[PDB]
Amino acid sequence: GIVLFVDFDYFYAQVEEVLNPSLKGKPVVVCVFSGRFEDSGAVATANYEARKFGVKAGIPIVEAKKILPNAVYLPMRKEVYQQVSSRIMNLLREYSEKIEIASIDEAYLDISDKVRDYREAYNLGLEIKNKILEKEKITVTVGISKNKVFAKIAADMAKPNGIKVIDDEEVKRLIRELDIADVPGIGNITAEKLKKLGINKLVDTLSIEFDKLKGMIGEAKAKYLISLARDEYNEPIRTRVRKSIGRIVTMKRNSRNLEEIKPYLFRAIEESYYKLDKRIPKAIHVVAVTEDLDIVSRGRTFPHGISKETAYSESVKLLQKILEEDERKIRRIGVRFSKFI
DNA sequence: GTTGGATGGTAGT
DNA sequence: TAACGCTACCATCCAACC
Ligand SMILES: Nc1nc2c(ncn2[C@H]2C[C@H](O)[C@@H](COP(=O)(O)OP(=O)(O)OP(=O)(O)O)O2)c(=O)[nH]1
Ligand SMILES: [Ca+2]
Ligand SMILES: [Ca+2]
Ligand SMILES: [Ca+2]
Repeated sequence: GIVLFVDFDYFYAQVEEVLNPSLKGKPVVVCVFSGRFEDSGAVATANYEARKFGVKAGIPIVEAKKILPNAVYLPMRKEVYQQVSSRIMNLLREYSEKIEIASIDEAYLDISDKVRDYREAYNLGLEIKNKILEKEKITVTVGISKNKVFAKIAADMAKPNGIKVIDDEEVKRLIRELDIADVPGIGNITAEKLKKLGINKLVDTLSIEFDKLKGMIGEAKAKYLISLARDEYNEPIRTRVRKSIGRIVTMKRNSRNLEEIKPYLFRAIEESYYKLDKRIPKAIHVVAVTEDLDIVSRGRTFPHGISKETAYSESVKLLQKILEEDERKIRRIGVRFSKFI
């Protein structure tokens, strides 16, 4: 089994540099302006020049501008980046039809039937990197290993503009030596719980009682880590099937007034239903981000598909329930559809 | 006993 | 000082169903 994982470098910012090459070589910050006041919002991503100074995905735009007042600030044009992404995913499908698109900028290819060893895989990785450069002028990072998890780890190690193979001997080394916090799916909360248990490396999961591990981090995470530690993780590459589709928007000002919130909620439903593209959902959830940035939701699953008209009717009832059951003001409001027929 | 929807936690991007 | 946006998968609680 040979898996090749590709992740596009500083993606949104890189696309903007392709579209305007005078930007290349200096700080570029792509921003999600929320409209609440001038420069309210968050950074979607920045190029590596901006990252040197701490400007990166998730920080407030006002904070970025405090640090780098003279950087180029651009509004997120997600439809444009999606056009580029879709073209690159099509390029990748020419190298293998067994492709799992995992995000707007990354995919796993099962290349087992396309190459015979890691030497051939590495050369295919370079061909892929060259193809994407020729066609789209986008640099990417490639990770290659025996499964999805280690191909991802390989790319994480090699970025930006990298290519890295983690062969069988290195997999066994990493099971002993890799900080378990750097394993995909282990965030800060799980990492701290593992630490308390004295689990610092994957190999350490083999000498703790499963019941103790399970009790602390849950059954699914425990089984996942053990499978990796035994070098028996074998999750197949599978075609991505979207399970939910939604939109959430930021309100100009916080509110508990139904008629004030409704316009935003309806905008979210319209954009959401458009996104559905022939999909027919049986479940709807109204999602509210409260004034203190907590996320609350109310939902309903129907025995049949939900028409746009039913989505309008039901969403108001769900927003009403949130208001009735939660005293706090609402800051962001939206909808998510799921359980597609 | 057992499912599985409602709601939220965790992760990552 | 400010905190967008989107999606996946898992856990818990509890009403409905064996
Ligand atoms: N709105 C928004 N978009 C994000 C956020 N994080 C990532 N994205 C978008 C913009 C990124 O360019 C794109 C791909 O995510 P990545 O995690 O792979 O980061 P990126 O490619 O920008 O940097 P890279 O060199 O991988 O580190 O997805 C975020 O917090 N908010
Ligand atoms: Ca990336
Ligand atoms: Ca990525
Ligand atoms: Ca981590």
